[PDB]
Amino acid sequence: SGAIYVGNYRVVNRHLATHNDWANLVWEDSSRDLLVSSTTAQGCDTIARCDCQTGVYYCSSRRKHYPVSFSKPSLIFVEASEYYPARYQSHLMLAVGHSEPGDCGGILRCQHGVVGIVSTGGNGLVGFADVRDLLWLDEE
Ligand SMILES: NC(=O)[C@H]1CCCN(C(=O)C2(c3ccoc3)CCC2)C1
Ligand SMILES: [Zn+2]
Repeated sequence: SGAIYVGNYRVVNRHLATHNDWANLVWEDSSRDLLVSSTTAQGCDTIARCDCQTGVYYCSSRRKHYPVSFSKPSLIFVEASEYYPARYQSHLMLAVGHSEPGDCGGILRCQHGVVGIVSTGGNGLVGFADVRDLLWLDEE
C-alpha cells in the first residue's frame, strides 16, 4: 500500500485504488497501473523532474528502505496476475531488489524528489511506475 500526495492530487496504483478514489477521479491509465484522484487538503511531496537512475525505495515487506540503480522508463512485459492479463506495462523501471504482493505503493525517491511508486515484483526484481513525465501534477 501507499500513495504520493502532491498539491491537490493523490497518486496511487490503479489496481489498489479505493471506492473514494474512483468517486473523485482526475486521470487513470491502465497500461501504466496509475490513478490520480483529487484531494481536499494540499500535499507536500515534490515530484522529481530529472533523468536519475539511482535512488532509494521503501519495501514494506522488509520494513526497510533500499538504495537501488533502476532502468529508464520503458514498455516491459508483465505476467498475468489477478489485476491484469499478461501485457506490456508502459513507463516502467526495473531494479534488482525485493518486492512482494503488499509492496505496491512504496515510494522511489532520488535527490530531486519522488520518482515513482512500486508497481511490480517477484524473481528478485522490483518495478516502479514512473511519474516524472506527469508535469501537470505541479500545477492547478
Ligand atoms: N502492475 C502490475 O501489473 C502488477 C499488479 C500486481 C501483481 N504484479 C506483480 O508483479 C506481482 C507482485 C510481486 C510484488 O509486488 C507485486 C504479483 C506477483 C508478482 C503485477
Ligand atoms: Zn533525480
